[PDB]
Amino acid sequence: KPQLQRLAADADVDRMCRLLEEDGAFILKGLLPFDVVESFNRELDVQMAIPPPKGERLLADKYPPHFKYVPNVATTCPTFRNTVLINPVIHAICEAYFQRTGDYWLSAAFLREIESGMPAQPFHRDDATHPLMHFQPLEAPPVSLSVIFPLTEFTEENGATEVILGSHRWTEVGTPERDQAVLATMDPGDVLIVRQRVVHAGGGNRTTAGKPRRVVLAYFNSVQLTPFETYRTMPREMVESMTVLGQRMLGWRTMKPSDPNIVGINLIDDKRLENVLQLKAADSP
Amino acid sequence: KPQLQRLAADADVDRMCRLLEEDGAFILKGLLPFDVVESFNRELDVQMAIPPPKGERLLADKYPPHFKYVPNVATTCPTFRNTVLINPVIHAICEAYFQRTGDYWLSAAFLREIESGMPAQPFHRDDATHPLMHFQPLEAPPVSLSVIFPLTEFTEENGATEVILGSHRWTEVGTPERDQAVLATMDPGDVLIVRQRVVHAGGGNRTPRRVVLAYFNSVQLTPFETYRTMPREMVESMTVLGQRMLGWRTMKPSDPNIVGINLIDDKRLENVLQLKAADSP
Ligand SMILES: [Fe+2]
Ligand SMILES: [Fe+2]
Repeated sequence: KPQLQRLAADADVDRMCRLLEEDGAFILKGLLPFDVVESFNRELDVQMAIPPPKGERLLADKYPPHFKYVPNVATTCPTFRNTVLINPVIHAICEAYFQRTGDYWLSAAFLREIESGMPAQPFHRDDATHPLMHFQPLEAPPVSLSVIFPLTEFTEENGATEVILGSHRWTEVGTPERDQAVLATMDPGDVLIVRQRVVHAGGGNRTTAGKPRRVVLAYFNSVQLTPFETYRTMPREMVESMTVLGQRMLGWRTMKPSDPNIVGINLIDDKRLENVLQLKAADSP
Repeated sequence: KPQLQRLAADADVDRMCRLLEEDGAFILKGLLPFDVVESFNRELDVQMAIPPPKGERLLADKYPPHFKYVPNVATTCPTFRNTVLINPVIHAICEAYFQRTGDYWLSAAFLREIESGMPAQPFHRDDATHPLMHFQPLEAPPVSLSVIFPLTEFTEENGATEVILGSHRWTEVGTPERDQAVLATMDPGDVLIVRQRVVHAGGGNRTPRRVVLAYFNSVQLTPFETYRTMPREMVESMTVLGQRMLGWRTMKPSDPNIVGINLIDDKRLENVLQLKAADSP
């Protein structure tokens, strides 16, 4: 039974892109160093500790009271914003993956903790946030990529992600059996990369009175697709402390879908947003 | 040869929907009163009279200079911002048209002025700005509507929009003959509504001709023009509907998106901003 391929972080990017086309997913081993993972985890500890907001919680109010979720970690976790978000290997993968569609940016990056006693999810595709994706044919340029960061170990017992290899080629999800999937068992520092249309399920957490399984999910989408999370209320000084790449990911610059769009997107006064704003960056004059 | 159907501005919206389904386009007669057209034209004149810019012009630099252009007219034309953008008939059409797709907003609205002596555009579908639309099948919920506001007369001579009726059902555009199209001859204040996938062409101007093109898209699609640099006092002078159109509020794609889009801190954008509107504090 074929398993998810595990590649070294410094492996060939064309190999990675071909695995996405064939299997639909793969794992990078030891992409993030321990100190970066540990730093990010402390920042996420802090956000987990903040008690539930008083009024409306748009996503959280739609799920049961046990739902553990922290949105838009880019705005509250410097290690994500300044280091993880701009990881060169992730962007090498994105550049290759999105060659046909053009520029991409961050639609969302958020935290989940899955506590002991949670059942596995049903098999599904991530095509709900932008429902138009449901009607995109297989042969169309991909518009979404999932980048999944385990922040605790992912094990068979605690709900390692279940992925059905090659299932992006299926017409529909159908009703597959659990033994058709393989597990994304991983350690902190690893990353799981999942192609659009791949059938998968969150593994829940079958441990008894154990610690929660922690994960950060980042969705990189074609700039044609509206970000779920809008980073437009971030302080200007915080945004100007990021690199150009980081700013581009968070929607603060004009971007370019592929031809036949020959102009761009996210612009105003027929000029680039960053020029209208006179936006500085950490790595630009 | 069947022509574009002309409806009264107070016609039933279900009749308008049937025409978009069958023909792919129709014309509303006298939607905007003379005084609205006049004030909008006066505002556009002011922008056209201001000296040209010292730097790159992203869209304008892609066309020959007989193509005249005022971008994102909502930022400079109060009549568009306060009256045209929130027209109840246009929004009745949009609400019906996008019932399978969810919320919609303004991707772009800009002036095109075509000087005399220009030939017509090639036939095309409006699927270039968001190329993913090219791969969306006919059966999918529509994600874009083209709304065309003539600000001068559209005649057979001066480049009335050329529209091929029923062409949304075509698998591909190819290279059509001009005689397949019919003309959207119109007076200022009329509006031409064109469904996604309908093959059409700008008529150029073979005598300037003035038109404002507005593209209302599913909120799933990133606006071409971003209105995020609008002064807060300008934003708060608009109605809630206007603010929603210009990207200043959280919006709702169709279920299975049960949450929304364009939000932060799991809250509505307008709540995080504490945004007032003309018709809601
Ligand atoms: Fe999922
Ligand atoms: Fe067009």
